[PDB]
Amino acid sequence: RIPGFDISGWQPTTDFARAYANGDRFVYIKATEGTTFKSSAFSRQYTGATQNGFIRGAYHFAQPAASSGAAQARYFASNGGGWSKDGITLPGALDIEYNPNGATCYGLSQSAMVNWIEDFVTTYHGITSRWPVIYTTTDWWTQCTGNSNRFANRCPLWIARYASSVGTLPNGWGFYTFWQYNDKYPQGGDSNWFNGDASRLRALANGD
Repeated sequence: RIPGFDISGWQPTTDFARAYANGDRFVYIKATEGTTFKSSAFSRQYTGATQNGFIRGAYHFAQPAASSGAAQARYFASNGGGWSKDGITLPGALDIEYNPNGATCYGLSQSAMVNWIEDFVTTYHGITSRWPVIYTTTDWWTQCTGNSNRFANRCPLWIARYASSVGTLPNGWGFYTFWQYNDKYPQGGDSNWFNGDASRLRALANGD
């Protein structure tokens, strides 16, 4: 396993030299939400990661009732979720989880939610060349997608569960790619494991 972490504009402070000294090797950084929100911290964070030897990616907080999946993939890819084959850029991640402003599944049916996610990931791949990572929880995914297996053979899984073991994965995935295992990164943020060695992390960044 390889350690890493994730941050958003909630975290005032990230010393990436200190993080690299801690042994962390990758970081995900919030870029966008919906079609209107761009994190004001993203550029400082993504630059700091770059300058201090990190493999890094961006994530998008999905708002499935607000606009299409395609519109949000375009907004994300234009505002921090772009990719390049430099060995240090992770594919962008779709953070698709509990509605932070209301009912957990955003008022969508399960099949409508699957279609929304499909629209996001197909659009993101058409723009960037990469299938996005999907960040979710097994319980949200079960309730809101009907535990769909539709994305597992394209989209690496970033599963969240703050427990001593990863627990049951959503349908279709044989393994996690990333596991968010606490919300207690020492400098602020969440802690992740990558399920593989350095060669495999580089292959995920390279897309091959």
